[PDB]
Amino acid sequence: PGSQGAPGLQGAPGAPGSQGAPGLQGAPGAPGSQGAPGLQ
Amino acid sequence: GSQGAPGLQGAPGAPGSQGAPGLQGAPGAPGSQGAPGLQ
Amino acid sequence: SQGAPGLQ
Amino acid sequence: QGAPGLQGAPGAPGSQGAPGLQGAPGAPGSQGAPGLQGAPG
Amino acid sequence: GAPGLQGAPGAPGSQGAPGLQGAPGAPGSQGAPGLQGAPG
Amino acid sequence: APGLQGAPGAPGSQGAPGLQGAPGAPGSQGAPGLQGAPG
Repeated sequence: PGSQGAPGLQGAPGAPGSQGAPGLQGAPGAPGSQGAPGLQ
Repeated sequence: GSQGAPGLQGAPGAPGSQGAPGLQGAPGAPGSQGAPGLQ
Repeated sequence: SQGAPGLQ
Repeated sequence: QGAPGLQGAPGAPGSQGAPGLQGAPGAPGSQGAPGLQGAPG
Repeated sequence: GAPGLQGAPGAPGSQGAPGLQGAPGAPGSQGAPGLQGAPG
Repeated sequence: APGLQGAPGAPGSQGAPGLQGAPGAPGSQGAPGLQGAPG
């Protein structure tokens, strides 16, 4: 009589199945072509 | 006969709840190689 | 097996 | 019900979530630049 | 009548996070063959 | 009276992750002339 077999209480996985870890970005924007401003 | 409700719960805690960032730090900068070619 | 298996 | 739990609602195929962000992209081409004054003087 | 059922859960293709989808193809730029030596 | 096997009322659906976009080749474009003009 006490509850008719809750099927996985509709689902177990809580926080598991959420954000896992911060990203590192496609690439921290690659600096342009720097170097020598040859002159003088 | 009964069967209770032992079931583990929490599935809603993982409803595709992605947290991995979408966009941040994308662009860069340093690119003036010789733009100051200055004669 | 009446109300639950000693764990929710 | 006369089938606790019971077959229930099918479906755990897994939506084909969008592929992660692009790989290392780049405007296809070589950043060429013509040189400088040629004949020195 | 038939206490139970769902022995196989409905239709779980994976029940979680199937294989990752086709990663976008990042464009391929090339190096910076910028200013070159100017013998002239 | 069958079993309640499988998953909560049948399976818990989900979403296939996405493969991190295929790389490319970062860089820059230009005309790599050896000299703009002889002096």
